[PDB]
Amino acid sequence: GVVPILVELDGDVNGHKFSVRGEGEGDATIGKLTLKFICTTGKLPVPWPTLVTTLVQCFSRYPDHMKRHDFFKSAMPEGYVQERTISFKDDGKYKTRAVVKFEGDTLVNRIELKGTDFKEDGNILGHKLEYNFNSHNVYITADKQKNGIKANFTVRHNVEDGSVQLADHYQQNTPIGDGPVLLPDNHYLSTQTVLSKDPNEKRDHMVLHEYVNAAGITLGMSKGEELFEAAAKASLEIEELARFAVDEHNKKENALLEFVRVVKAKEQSSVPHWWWTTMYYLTLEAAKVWVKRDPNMIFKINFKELQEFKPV
Repeated sequence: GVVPILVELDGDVNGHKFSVRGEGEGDATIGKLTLKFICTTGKLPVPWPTLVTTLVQCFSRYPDHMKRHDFFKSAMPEGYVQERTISFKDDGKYKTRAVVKFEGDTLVNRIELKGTDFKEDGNILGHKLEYNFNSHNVYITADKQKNGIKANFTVRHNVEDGSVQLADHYQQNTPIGDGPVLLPDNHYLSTQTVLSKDPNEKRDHMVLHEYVNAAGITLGMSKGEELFEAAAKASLEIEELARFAVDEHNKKENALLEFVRVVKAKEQSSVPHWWWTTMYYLTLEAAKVWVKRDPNMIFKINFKELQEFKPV
């Protein structure tokens, strides 16, 4: 299923501040991500490829015989904290801390990044890295002591003079909630990424497609999957309930509109869950919706009703 993604990063590399916003979606069933990033401070002072790993491994595809070992999904929806030290060889270091968690039906990744000891005319600050990406194996191991995992891999950045700039990654993931989380046996994530450009986009940006697959545990020996499939079914449902709200302010108070996209969603009320009754709050591309629900199948809607519709 398709689950929307929001990324937000604030970075400081050798005094150069910057911020990045990213929007897109992921499908954990196939392990596919499509993300477009915008540098919201104008000119990005570092090569876009250096931020790829920092800018949601919960969308990795774990085969059925490995769902036992998917820590990332098990820590949802409370989320986890992802900290990394990216040591660029013969150059500076990145230190990152991220909060990956759900907000409504949206998976959010908010990062702070600080870079130090970078050479002003190196591969990074000198902008000598090619706009491409390689495939790597993210070697994951359990960290029972901190109820999480550590990860280790080395990213290869192709530079224009033919050489290769190495970036050693030291990763730590710690859950935010206190409930149980799956602690995996040693395995790795197979990652492939391609970086491209939106020809219609004027801002400094990066378009990103990547496929992630878990492997390393041979066939011979889920809460997380059901949550992501539900968040996708939820997102698919906010679309209808927004596509329904448009269709019902046409015939209600004479107009003619069709919706462009869905933007921002909020369930509300102290109304219990066993009421099978919820009040959504939408904000649309030109509305409150009350919904009754078959308890036998949660995402089947027996009755819907528009109650307001005023695009601000």
